[PDB]
Amino acid sequence: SNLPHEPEFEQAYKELASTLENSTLFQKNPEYRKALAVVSVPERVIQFRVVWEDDAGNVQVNRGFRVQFNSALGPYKGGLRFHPSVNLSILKFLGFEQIFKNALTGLNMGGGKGGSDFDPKGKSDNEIRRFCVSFMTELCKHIGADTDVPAGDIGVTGREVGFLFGQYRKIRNQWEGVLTGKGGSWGGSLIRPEATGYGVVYYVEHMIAHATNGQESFKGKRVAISGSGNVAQYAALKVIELGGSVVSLSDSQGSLIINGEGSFTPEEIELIAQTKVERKQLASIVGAAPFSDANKFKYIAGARPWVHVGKVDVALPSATQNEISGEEAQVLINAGCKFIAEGSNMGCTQEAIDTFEAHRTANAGAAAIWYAPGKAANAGGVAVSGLEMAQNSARLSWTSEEVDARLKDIMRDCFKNGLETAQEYATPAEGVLPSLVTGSNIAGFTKVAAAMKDQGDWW
Amino acid sequence: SNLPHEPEFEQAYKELASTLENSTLFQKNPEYRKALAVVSVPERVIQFRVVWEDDAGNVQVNRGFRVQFNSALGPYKGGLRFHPSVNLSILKFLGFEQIFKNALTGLNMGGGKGGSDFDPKGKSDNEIRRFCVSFMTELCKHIGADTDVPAGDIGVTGREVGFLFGQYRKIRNQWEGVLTGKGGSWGGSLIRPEATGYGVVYYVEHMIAHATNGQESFKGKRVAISGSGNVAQYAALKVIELGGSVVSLSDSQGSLIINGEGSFTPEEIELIAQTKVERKQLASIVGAAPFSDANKFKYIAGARPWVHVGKVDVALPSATQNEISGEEAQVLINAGCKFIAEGSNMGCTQEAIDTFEAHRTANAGAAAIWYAPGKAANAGGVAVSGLEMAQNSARLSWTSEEVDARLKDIMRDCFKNGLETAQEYATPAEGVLPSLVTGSNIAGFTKVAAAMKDQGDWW
Amino acid sequence: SNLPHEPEFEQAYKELASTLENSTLFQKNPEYRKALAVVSVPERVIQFRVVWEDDAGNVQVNRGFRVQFNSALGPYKGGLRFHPSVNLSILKFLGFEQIFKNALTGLNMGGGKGGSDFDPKGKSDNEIRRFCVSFMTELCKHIGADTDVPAGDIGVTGREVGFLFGQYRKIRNQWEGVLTGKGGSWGGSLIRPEATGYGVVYYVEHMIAHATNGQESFKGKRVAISGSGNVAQYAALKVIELGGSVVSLSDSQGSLIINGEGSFTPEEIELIAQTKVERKQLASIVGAAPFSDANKFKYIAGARPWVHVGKVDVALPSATQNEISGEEAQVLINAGCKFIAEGSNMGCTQEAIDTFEAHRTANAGAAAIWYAPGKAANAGGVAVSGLEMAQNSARLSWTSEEVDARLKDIMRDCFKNGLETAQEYATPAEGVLPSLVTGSNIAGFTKVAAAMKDQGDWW
Ligand SMILES: NC(=O)c1ccc[n+]([C@@H]2O[C@H](COP(=O)([O-])OP(=O)(O)OC[C@H]3O[C@@H](n4cnc5c(N)ncnc54)[C@H](OP(=O)(O)O)[C@@H]3O)[C@@H](O)[C@H]2O)c1
Ligand SMILES: NC(=O)c1ccc[n+]([C@@H]2O[C@H](COP(=O)([O-])OP(=O)(O)OC[C@H]3O[C@@H](n4cnc5c(N)ncnc54)[C@H](OP(=O)(O)O)[C@@H]3O)[C@@H](O)[C@H]2O)c1
Ligand SMILES: NC(=O)c1ccc[n+]([C@@H]2O[C@H](COP(=O)([O-])OP(=O)(O)OC[C@H]3O[C@@H](n4cnc5c(N)ncnc54)[C@H](OP(=O)(O)O)[C@@H]3O)[C@@H](O)[C@H]2O)c1
Ligand SMILES: *OC(*)(*)(*)(=O)[C][C](*)C(*)(*)(=[N])[C@](*)([O])=O*
Ligand SMILES: *OC(*)(*)(*)(=O)[C][C](*)C(*)(*)(=[N])[C@](*)([O])=O*
Ligand SMILES: *OC(*)(*)(*)(=O)[C][C](*)C(*)(*)(=[N])[C@](*)([O])=O*
Repeated sequence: SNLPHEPEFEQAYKELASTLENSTLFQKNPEYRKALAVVSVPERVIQFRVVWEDDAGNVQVNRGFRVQFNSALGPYKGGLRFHPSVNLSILKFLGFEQIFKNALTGLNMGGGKGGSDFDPKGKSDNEIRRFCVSFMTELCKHIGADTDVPAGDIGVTGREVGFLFGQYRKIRNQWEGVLTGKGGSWGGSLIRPEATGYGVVYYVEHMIAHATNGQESFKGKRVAISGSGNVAQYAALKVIELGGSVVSLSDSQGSLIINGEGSFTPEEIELIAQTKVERKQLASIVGAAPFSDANKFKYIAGARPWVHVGKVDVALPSATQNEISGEEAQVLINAGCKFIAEGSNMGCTQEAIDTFEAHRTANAGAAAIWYAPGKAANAGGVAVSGLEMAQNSARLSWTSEEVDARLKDIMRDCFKNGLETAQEYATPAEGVLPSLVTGSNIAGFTKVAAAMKDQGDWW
Repeated sequence: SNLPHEPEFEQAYKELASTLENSTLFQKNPEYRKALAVVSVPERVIQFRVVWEDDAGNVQVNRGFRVQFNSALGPYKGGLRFHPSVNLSILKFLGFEQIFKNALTGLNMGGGKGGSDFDPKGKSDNEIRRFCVSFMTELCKHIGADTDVPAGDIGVTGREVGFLFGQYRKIRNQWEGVLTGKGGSWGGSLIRPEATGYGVVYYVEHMIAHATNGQESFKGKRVAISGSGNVAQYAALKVIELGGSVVSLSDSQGSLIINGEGSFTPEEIELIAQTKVERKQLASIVGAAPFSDANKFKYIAGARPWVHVGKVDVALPSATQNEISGEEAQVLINAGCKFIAEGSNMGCTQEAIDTFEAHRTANAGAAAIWYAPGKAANAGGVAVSGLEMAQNSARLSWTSEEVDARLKDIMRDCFKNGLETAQEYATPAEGVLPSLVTGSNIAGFTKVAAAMKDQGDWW
Repeated sequence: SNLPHEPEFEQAYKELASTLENSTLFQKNPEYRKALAVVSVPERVIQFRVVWEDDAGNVQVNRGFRVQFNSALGPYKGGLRFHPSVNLSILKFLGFEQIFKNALTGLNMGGGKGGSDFDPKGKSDNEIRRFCVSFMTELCKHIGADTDVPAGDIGVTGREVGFLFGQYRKIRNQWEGVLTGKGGSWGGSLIRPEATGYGVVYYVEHMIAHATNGQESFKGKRVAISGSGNVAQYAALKVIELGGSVVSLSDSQGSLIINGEGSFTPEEIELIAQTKVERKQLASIVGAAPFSDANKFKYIAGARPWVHVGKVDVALPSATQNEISGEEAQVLINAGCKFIAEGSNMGCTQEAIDTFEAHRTANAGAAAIWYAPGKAANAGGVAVSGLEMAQNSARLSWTSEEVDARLKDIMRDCFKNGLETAQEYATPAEGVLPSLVTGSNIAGFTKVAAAMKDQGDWW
């Protein structure tokens, strides 16, 4: 062996493995232990130097990656992250999670992830273009519409997807669904920008309906969100549409919180969206209207929103991994939070998860805080990417209503699958909510493990 | 020339050619003689050594084949056979037949067939895995989703399809519809397991309705089936569903016959299915319940079912080529059999066909035994494979009801095409049933010949 | 950034960088600092899961790697290591070193390295075969005669090269010089087995001639060697041929030392070679003749040879990285050792190198211990691999005398280049031997950096 330390990956692996062990899965199918050992080593990883030219004519060097984790269920599928933290450990945690998330969508998509330690912050659009051109010059050897289909993630938006697609088409001389999150006129899907955030909210609608026996909904609930990028923006918009209140957003430098009762409006979210297109911080817009209104908004530098929002009903971490600590989880519980779903991949620390799950086991019915893992709740994005692939393969574009209806059905089925799987393999005490994390993990893992066995990846 | 003796291929060719000559086709289009000469030489054949390792560590050698017969109408399409009889002659008869069968489906599929003289009987699942891995290591150079799309046949089930698909994906680094008969979670189609047997029964429903002017159906009819694999199992299930009685199944070692009035049940077929998954003989299950009940079941070693079932209304040979002799055909006629359709490819000997066709010409209307050739009646399997290809290209999965409805429409159109083509080119005496073998052959051949001419394969 | 800890790679990088800084190179060409930053990030790295079947039928999982570090001077070139220590850090140190080593040969070869954490010890030949088959099934996508040409290294012999070549030819359907160290009848080169060890000794012949003004040679010198594989065996044979005494060999479990005056003989080396073919330890042969003769041989469990050989004139570490500690370096100096050359890649710890170099600076002429780095002294192996590539591209085989003559010329030129480059850029005090490590590093680095600039890798 002599294996390197990969803490993020180890964290994701340990949480999956623990939930599988804490169930009857390996009593019924002890041979799945072998499947777990095999699935946890990626099929392929490509790492590559990316040399690019800055606006001053200087040579810059970054590291590029694509983790092609598992392809039993379909071609490798998952986003690209451009963030200075990026390394193999991080991309492996993401790619591993992606395998099981993709399994929960019901579409034929394997799991992968890639990106670079290139930091889009402080770069010109021209610099981003030159970087994407160099990056894809190498990546295009390894991907393709029936091989590996990337998309965005942190630091990769429609702008970067465009520069990447352009360079792929130029070298490969094929116009195909090699990327998703593409633009409307060049093979994009309606609802793809909305999909992840909408899906998180759709999934939580099912959680609320089940836990409260149809008595409550998002109508009148206070929802704390973190991040202010793609997932946070559209989760906020859907909450607002359903009559809920969005009481926080955040970024890497601080939190922007609603002061008292009230909500972000669609118009305010659009202004924040335009700020983030320009790669600027929330801190840069709080000096002018409307965000300078200290009666509506409180900007807190260096803080996450969880301890500053007061009473809340729903928390949707939608920024990055490990953004809810164990302490923060306890404060959310103390604030009356009954629903927590990950928009962000591995948004909760392990301490947070353990806190939420202990609370669920100790508190009957609607009194419990119910935790839904990202692989279930944030699967709407990759699901709609699958639909974008389907549209590109049909050579036709579907309506917003058609894509959105399918997204709703996928999120419903994903919730049902996790709920019913937990009821079957990790049956809770009477009156206790089944574990959506355990259920989702078992449901995704078994589907992958069985397909791997069929295909001779293990025996 | 100096051509080798290929008896099976020569048989299939001669029967097609004879039916074309015994019609007005070459009076109207004498240039189609040229088309016949060209179509009868395969576009490409690949043969290859397959070295594989047995459970004792010993080197084993088998022969692999893929016959890519014709691609005018679409990429090459047809199954893989693993049986110790396999050779080029056999695979050419099958691939030749496949061209015209595929033409009758209305889908864009060319004709091919392949396989190996590897005998799955007596092998471990591990040995089957190692064999499929070695086999596909070579075959993957020659096939692909827009080139050649294999599937199962005798000795190749979903298990083997899985091992084959896995190895293809590993080498080719593409996840695509390169095989059909795939598993549910990795690009399979609902109704594909059922398709061939269901389709045979659907086709015969049309034969019964036409011959009897709507007065009879499968309800209350006695149906003798041979084989006990994929085609026989599902043909039996559909018969049962329509209110018919299944009075025989068989395998390579003997026949299992219903003793008197009665039928196999769905539960019994499932037990036989599980036996065949384990690659065991019917002889191995007649020593225990329910098949040890000598009042319901008679096991006859070394026999085909035809002379042992007594009176029957419908015969569906569903095992292998040349499994109804001339003598057996006469006994079926003497037993009151009025409908005979091939589930198996070239199930009837030429003597049998001649006997059935002479009887049709000598006996008006419903008094005739009506013979339907495999290229018409068993086309449901490859049709649903085409639909599996369509689903994989759409990147979506259809419902059981959707696939089954399309299968029903395809079988109806295939019957109508053969019936109407025979009425046009080989017009029977008044009151005489048109020849479905002649009609089907002309309809499939002309479609292929005309497409070949358009594409410059002949002029 | 967020880069992982890669100690071996960092060690190799730091030693190169330090020698470049401790010279006039960056005074003359400060722009080469940019070249250093670019060259130190590999062009491409492929990592992949390797699933293989053991003799009991169980699924085994190992990790495979190919580091394609630099291709300015030619296609990527360097060995494969199968050892349980293997990871990316180790393969990056090796691949980095390979760039500059290959530059010193005068042949068009870029730098790479690969392998697996698969441990050949305790495996059957059948298990090694199945592993090599699985390994190359993936690796063959990334390599080729004009792309990347691997070879052996620790744990990869002609046996493994054969299984690897066979699988490549099977999938890729090309017979070409994709590997070196091939067998005599299937594209191997005479002198390739000998090349690394012979070359180390040839290089040291030049060191001795220069330091002693032609007065001494290997004739009558005592030479301590470590390892007992390919490099150690043939270095020992060449020493013996030149009239030197070989006074030690070793393996991972202990050292086999000559007791007093005397030498290993060719016959004894052949017996050790046959033992190592069988993957057995030196410990397993000391219980029988000739190695049980305690008057000729002392086996010391758990020891390296350096402190146990007494007085020695030349040390040739030929096993593995970091196998001469700082303390061991001082004992060799105290034992009269005047020449130390690395057969093994990064054989000396940094402490050892610093000790040897301090001694050289403090002691005039022949009184100094003279250290030659592996990139200079062990380059004969990869040089003869280049010649094997040349022979395969010519489609002809050269004589032993032709290959050996070219190897001698390459080792002479490599020595001259390092010596003269050190005299130019790191001029020693009068009477002090120039630094072969500094000279070799500058000569290899500048050639690569300049070719990279020409090709637009940096500007
Ligand atoms: N996009 C998708 O379809 C999709 C699908 C499923 C899951 N996800 C997950 O959802 C999360 C958000 O992704 P996104 O697509 O919304 O990305 P995005 O548009 O780049 O937004 C990321 C947001 O999170 C913040 N953030 C990122 N890294 C951070 C760090 N290390 N510390 C603190 N804050 C950080 C950003 O702050 P700054 O504004 O300061 O840069 C920004 O507000 C990620 O975990 C992602 O993997 C995304
Ligand atoms: N599967 C398809 O979709 C498809 C489509 C169209 C036509 N067909 C045709 O349908 C027939 C049956 O195929 P299948 O898919 O059902 O195969 P299968 O599942 O392997 O079953 C074949 C059955 O036929 C018996 N059999 C095979 N070779 C024989 C021989 N040489 N002598 C006596 N009995 C033999 C087998 O006996 P044992 O059990 O003793 O092995 C078994 O009961 C074949 O002619 C095939 O080409 C198949
Ligand atoms: N082969 C080439 O052409 C070539 C060219 C240039 C440089 N090199 C370098 O030369 C050195 C030897 O390679 P080789 O081709 O001779 O390999 P080899 O035939 O496998 O022999 C390696 C020898 O070193 C010992 N060894 C390996 N790893 C060890 C460890 N971690 N600790 C202690 N002892 C260890 C082995 O002991 P066991 O017998 O106990 O296994 C064996 O005696 C390596 O540094 C290699 O990279 C090789
Ligand atoms: O492929 C995709 O659409 C990726 C979506 C995403 N960034 C995720 O699931 O983490
Ligand atoms: O391609 C297929 O689905 C083949 C079906 C079959 N075995 C046949 O038509 O003979
Ligand atoms: O490519 C080769 O011949 C590699 C030789 C070697 N193992 C080295 O230089 O480390």
